[PDB]
Amino acid sequence: MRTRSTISTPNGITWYYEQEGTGPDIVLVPDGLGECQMFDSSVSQIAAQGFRVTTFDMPGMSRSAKAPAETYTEVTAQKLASYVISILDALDIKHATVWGCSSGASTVVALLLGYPDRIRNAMCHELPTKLLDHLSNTAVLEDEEISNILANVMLNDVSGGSEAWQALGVEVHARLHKNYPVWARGYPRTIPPSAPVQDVEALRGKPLDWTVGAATPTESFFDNIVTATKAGVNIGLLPGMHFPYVSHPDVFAKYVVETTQKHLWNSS
Amino acid sequence: MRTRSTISTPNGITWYYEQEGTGPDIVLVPDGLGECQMFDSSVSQIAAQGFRVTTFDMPGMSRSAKAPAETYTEVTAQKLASYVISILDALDIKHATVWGCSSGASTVVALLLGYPDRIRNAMCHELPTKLLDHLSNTAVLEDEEISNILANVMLNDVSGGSEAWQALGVEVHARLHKNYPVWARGYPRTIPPSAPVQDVEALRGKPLDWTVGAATPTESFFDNIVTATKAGVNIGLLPGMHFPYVSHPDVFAKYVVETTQKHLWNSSSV
Repeated sequence: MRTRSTISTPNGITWYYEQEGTGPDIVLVPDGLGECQMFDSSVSQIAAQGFRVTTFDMPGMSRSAKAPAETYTEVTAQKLASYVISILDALDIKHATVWGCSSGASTVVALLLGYPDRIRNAMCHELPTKLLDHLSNTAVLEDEEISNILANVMLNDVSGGSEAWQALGVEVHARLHKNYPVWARGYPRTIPPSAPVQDVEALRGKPLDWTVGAATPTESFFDNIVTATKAGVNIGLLPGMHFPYVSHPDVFAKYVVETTQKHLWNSS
Repeated sequence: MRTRSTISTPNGITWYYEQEGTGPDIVLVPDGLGECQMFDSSVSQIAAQGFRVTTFDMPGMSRSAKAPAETYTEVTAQKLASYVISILDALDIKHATVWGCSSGASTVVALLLGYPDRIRNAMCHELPTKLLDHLSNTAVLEDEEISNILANVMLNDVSGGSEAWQALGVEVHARLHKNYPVWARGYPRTIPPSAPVQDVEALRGKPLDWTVGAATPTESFFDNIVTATKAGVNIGLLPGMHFPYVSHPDVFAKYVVETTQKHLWNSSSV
C-alpha cells in the first residue's frame, strides 16, 4: 500500500522517498538528521483521512546520501527549501501542506515565504535561531567520537522519551550513526543564522502554525514563542520534546490532520 | 551590619523582617513558602551597590507565623499586596522596587497596578495563572504526608539544583516542613485565579520586568511569555528554575541590581 522508491533531480540528488494515500498533499520534512523512518507510524494514520502523505530522507543522509557535497555542507534554510521544491517538482506536487522540525522547521518557513503559491500552510516545530557553541565544537572531532556523543544526546537529552527512541530499531540507529558526523559538520553552525524569522512583519497573516515541545527546557525555544506572538502566528505546545512524531506519534498525527483540515476549510 | 527583627502591623501580623544597606529601596518578596532566608546570600551583594534591601517572612509562614487565619487561608494576590503595603508603611518605605516569585510574582504585579505611586518597578518571576490539580489535592491530606510529598517536589521538580537547595540547612528545612501544609491549604487553589495579568492592556507601558526559569519545562510558564509579549513587557530568562535566588544567587543579585539601575535612570523629569 505504501510506495517506497527513489527519484533523481537536476541538482544532483538521488532522493529516497515514501508516499501513501490520495487527496490533498501533506509533506513531512524531517529534521537535520534526515530520517523519514521516524514518520513511519503516523504516515499511514494521516493518509487514511483522505490525504496523500509524502516524506523522504534529506540530502546526504541515510538513504538520500547520493548527492553533491554542496547539499550537506554549509547548509541553510534557503538551500534546503530549494531542494524540497525540486523533489516536489519531480513528484508533481503543485500545492502542499508542509511539516518541519529542527532544520526542517527553518525549511518550511523558508518554503512558505519563498514559494507562497506552492505552500497551502506550514507547520514548524522548534525552529533553531541561536548558535549553540557546544554543538559547533563537535564538528572538528573524529567521526566515531561525534556519533557516540550525539547518539547519547538524542537519547537522554532531547528525544522526549528514550523508550520510543530506542524502539526505532538497530537499522535506523545504524543509519543515524553515519548521519551524526555529516550533520555536525554541515548544520549547527550555518542553520541558526539562516532562520527566516528575523523579519517579523513577513510572517504576519501567513498560514503558519508554530509548536514547541512541552517537556523541552524554556531557554531552548523561548525565542520562538516571542517571535510567534509578535507576528500573531498560532503558537502551541506538543507533548514531548524535539521529536513529537517519535515520542507521541498519535498526538502528532492528529495535530497534522486537524491543522490541515482547518486550512482546507479556510480556502473559500 | 544587617538588621534582623520583628514588627507588628494594624492587620494583626507580627512580621519577621531583615534589612541592610542605604539608598533606594529594594524589597524581596518571597514565594508561597514564605522564607526570606533563601535571599540571605544576595541581600548583602545587592545592598553593597548603594541600595537598602528589605525582606521578610510572609504571614503564617516561618517566623511571621503569628497572624490571623485570614492572612494564610484563601490567599490571593490582592490580599498579599495589602499585607506588603502594611509592612512598607510600618518601616516607612514610601517608594520601592519589588521582586516577587510564585505567589510573590502575582503580589508584585498587584502592587504595581494597585499602588503605582509606591512601586518604582516590579520584577515578577514565574507567575502562576493555571490551576494545577496535583497541588490542590494535597490540601485534604494529613500534615506529615503533605510535608513529605512537597519537600520532595521542591527538591527534584522545582528547585533548579538540589545541591544548593539542600545546602540551605536543617533550620530552614525545619521551618519549610511546617509551612508546606499551611501553604497547601491556603495558596494553590485560590492564587492562580487571582492573577492580575487577565487584563493585558493594564500592563502596557508599566515598569515591569518579567522572567522565567531557563531549565523549567516550557509548558509550566508558557502563558507568561505569551502574556508578556502581548503587553510589550520585558520578558527574559534567569538560570535554573523556580528559585533563582537559591540556585544561582550571583546571577540573581546581578539581575536585581541591573534592572533597578535601569529604572532609576528612566526617572528623568522635566
